[PDB]
Amino acid sequence: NMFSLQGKIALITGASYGIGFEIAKAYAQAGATIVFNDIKQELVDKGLAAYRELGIEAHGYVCDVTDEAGIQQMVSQIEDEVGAIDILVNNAGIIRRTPMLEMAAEDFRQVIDIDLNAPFIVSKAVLPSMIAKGHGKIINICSMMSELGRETVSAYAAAKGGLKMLTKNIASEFGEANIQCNGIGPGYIATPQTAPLRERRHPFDQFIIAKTPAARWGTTEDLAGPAVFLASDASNFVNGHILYVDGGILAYIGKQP
Amino acid sequence: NMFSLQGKIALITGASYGIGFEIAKAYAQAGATIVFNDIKQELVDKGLAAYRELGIEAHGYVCDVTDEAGIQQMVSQIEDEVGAIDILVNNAGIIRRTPMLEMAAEDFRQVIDIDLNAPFIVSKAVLPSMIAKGHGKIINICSMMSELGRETVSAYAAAKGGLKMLTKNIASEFGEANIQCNGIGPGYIATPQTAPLRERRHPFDQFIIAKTPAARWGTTEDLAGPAVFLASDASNFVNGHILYVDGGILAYIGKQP
Amino acid sequence: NMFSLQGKIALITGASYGIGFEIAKAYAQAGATIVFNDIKQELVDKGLAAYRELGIEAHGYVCDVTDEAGIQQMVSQIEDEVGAIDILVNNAGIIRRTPMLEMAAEDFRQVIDIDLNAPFIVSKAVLPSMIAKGHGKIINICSMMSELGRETVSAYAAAKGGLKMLTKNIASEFGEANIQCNGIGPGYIATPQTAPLRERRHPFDQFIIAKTPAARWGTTEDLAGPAVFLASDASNFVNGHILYVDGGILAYIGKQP
Amino acid sequence: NMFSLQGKIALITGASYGIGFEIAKAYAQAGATIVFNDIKQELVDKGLAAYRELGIEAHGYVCDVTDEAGIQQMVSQIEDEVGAIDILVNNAGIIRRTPMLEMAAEDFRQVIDIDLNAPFIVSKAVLPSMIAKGHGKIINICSMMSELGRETVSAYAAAKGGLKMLTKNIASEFGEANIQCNGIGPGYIATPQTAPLRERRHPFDQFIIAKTPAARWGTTEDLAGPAVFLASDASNFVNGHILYVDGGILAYIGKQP
Repeated sequence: NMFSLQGKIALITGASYGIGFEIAKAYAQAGATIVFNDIKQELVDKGLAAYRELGIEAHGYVCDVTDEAGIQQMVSQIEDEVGAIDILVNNAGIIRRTPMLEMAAEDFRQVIDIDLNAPFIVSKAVLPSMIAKGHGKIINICSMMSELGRETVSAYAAAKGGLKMLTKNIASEFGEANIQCNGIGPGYIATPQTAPLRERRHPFDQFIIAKTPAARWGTTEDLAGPAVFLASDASNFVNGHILYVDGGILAYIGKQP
Repeated sequence: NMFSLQGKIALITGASYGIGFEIAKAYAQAGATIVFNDIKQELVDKGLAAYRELGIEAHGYVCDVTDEAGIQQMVSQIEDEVGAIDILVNNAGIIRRTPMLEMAAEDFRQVIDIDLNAPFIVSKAVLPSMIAKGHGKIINICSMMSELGRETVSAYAAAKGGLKMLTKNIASEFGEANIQCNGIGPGYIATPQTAPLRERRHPFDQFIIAKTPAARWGTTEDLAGPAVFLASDASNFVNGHILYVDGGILAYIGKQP
Repeated sequence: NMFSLQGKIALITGASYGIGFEIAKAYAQAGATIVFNDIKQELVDKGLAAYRELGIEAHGYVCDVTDEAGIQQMVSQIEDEVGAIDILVNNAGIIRRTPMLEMAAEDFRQVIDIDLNAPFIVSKAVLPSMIAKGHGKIINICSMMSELGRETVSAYAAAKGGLKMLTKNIASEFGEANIQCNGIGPGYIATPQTAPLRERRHPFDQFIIAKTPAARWGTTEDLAGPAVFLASDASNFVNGHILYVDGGILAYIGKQP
Repeated sequence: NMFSLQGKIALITGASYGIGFEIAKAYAQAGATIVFNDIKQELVDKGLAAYRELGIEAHGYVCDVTDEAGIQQMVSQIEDEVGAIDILVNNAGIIRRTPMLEMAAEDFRQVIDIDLNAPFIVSKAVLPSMIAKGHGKIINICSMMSELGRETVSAYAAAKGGLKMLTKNIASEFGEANIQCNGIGPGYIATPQTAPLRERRHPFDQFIIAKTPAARWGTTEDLAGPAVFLASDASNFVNGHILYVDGGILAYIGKQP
């Protein structure tokens, strides 16, 4: 009922694989029509194949999220071919891990441009049709780094701190037009790329368990409920809110000896 | 599916009427078995009648939430008659509006005892069985006053600020036993008791609209999705988190002239 | 100049020893007249002797901070003997470390009463004269536990979370009368009572260093500047603010392997 | 004593006029040697003249804060001519007020580049010498918009939200080298540019008073104490902290009718 996404169209940026692709799966299972983009045709093609393998009829487009003219054209095409976008998930992103004193300004700027400026560009592009149709959701994928810092991730933390405030600002500016803009802030989600950090007692695995009241890594399934919730009519009075999905990390001082 | 409360038993304290009764309705619609208490039989009886009128078979008990011995006995009885409690919503509360310099220490203490100490008492009472059965949810009804102050509500703000940290602490301490403890923080919810403040352009109504990006008062239905979400298996990696349901108030500096 | 406390009278509750006594030293060095209380004459007497040994002419009174009638009488006596109180530091407190399921409600309530209700009582008692004289400062000693939870400190975290909101509320309610109410939130301060936790590489010492960007325990001298700052005319537009003095703990995700 | 800046060199970016120039005045009065930059010689020249008129011997350089190569050269020159920089205040900034749907991506990007990327560039440039000499302060001028959103200031809020996390990250990454990186977050500071908004009862003036417990606009003098505090040895264990100087705005739900 209120948690259903039946009839709704969702654009999840960068959802050819990874967390975005998993959110798309959940959205599809909730009844949503799936639209996504990536920066090259090869990724879009492989993504579409992967969606087909799961029985999901997705719609994939090649576009750089930092390219405003391109994104505007993409949204127009989506409107022609699928329909007006009800839900935007700004998921596309990069991370760099570089000691700040060693990080080239060009690289800092790139992280900011993809992770902060691009969500503005894509939000701006989808908003007119959301406003016109009378309801819209914009969900920004934030981070623990929207709240806490760490050596080597200065650009990423700056971007994610910014993305948190862009969320609150979009909520503020467009709330009156029945737009709800919120964040999802994943904790440590176990993915194949970090499998060596969990090989059997691993120091890093221990660090994560000790930081986490839930005493485990998160999963992509852990993000499905929170993501569908924020995309659904069940959260229509949740606005400008960052929903952290972290097993309690941000609530806990940590497991001490 | 993941948002279903089928088979789950929920204790909502003070749910003979008001916001708690509305949360119970939503929980019942989601499949939950409803249990509640209030401080006198007259309220419990009327509450049960109201639940019956809606086709809800609730279970009502007379207990003061500040009475630990009583609450322990109540929980034991609920276990006998209904089953082990899967979900606790600490909803029972009072508000006093008194200028701080005019507030008797006894009255400040009463607000704290009902709104802060009692949620500890009831949480403590339900936790052993949640831990033993392998999953539990504790949802504390917080407030805008968990974050922001106002003249005349010093005791209430102190209590709700405390309740926010009790939430984070329970999450921290019991997370490893698969307990998720979270908060719901309603904004301004329109109820019959504040109907005169919305009579037609009303100054107070204008103050609320100007503070709120959504440009409206909240409803009890606005709380149903957030409450079911936090009670459900869909939020199993959300822990120690206060979910504000306020149309964006806490995100917004306000509508200026 | 603006950081001077010359001519100002400061009441620091519980300052017969410990962090409060160290704050009093700093205040004395900044020019303040020192007033304090404790619950028994023996502590007040020893405190006064310790102040005299440092060349500080303090004024000590026997009063339980939870005893409103007593505190009202104490404040009246201070006004007679020293002058109207310009600065209140709510420092008196207890900590209990008890697993929540093992904590008697009486003990939870005691922590709340001393650490949360009493700062209200003492604030209420000093405010009329601050308002009448045209300026006042109230500084509440908060904690990392005003933000983060941990196993065994549920009552303390609830109290300190509450104290943070009492701070914001007093700021809100009395700001217009030129009262500034703010918090100081110490991190891990090294004191003789925790000397065994730093004996030489100690696991706990390592846990603290790893949590702290500054890579050290805090000192009481670390709190002197922040405390004098908030007591001084240099912070007259800082209000409702918790100033954390923690070497960066609350800003940092932690040192990972 | 601990609040003194005697012997210390402070770079305040953009301090040819405005809030930065006022912070520089306070720093000079506290004993600091003043260094500043601006983007054109005309501003640097006029700034230096204004400093001379007050008896302050400042050192002015022409540099764009977004120009990394230029900033690196400027810092090297400052080291030659004045000495190693002890304190950096990232003050240079712009604000644009544009409805988000009407804001060109180039303009959004410019706000981000000056207000977020540039503080990274300048921080990076001063850090090696701070680390080598054994102590440094970096103070980032944040905003109410580091926490709250408003229509028309999406780029500015995104930048200031980012700047808050850059602060916490620098604190995290460089804390161990005795760098303290903190924020100052001014509220509504009355400046000549907003004089029409205070002409006599003005609607906007009323909006500000109603939002502010202190019941007044802030002044630049209100920022002097907080700024000197964070630049001084009195705040050596304050790190990763945003010090809001707002008369209580962020603590208060607002004055209701």
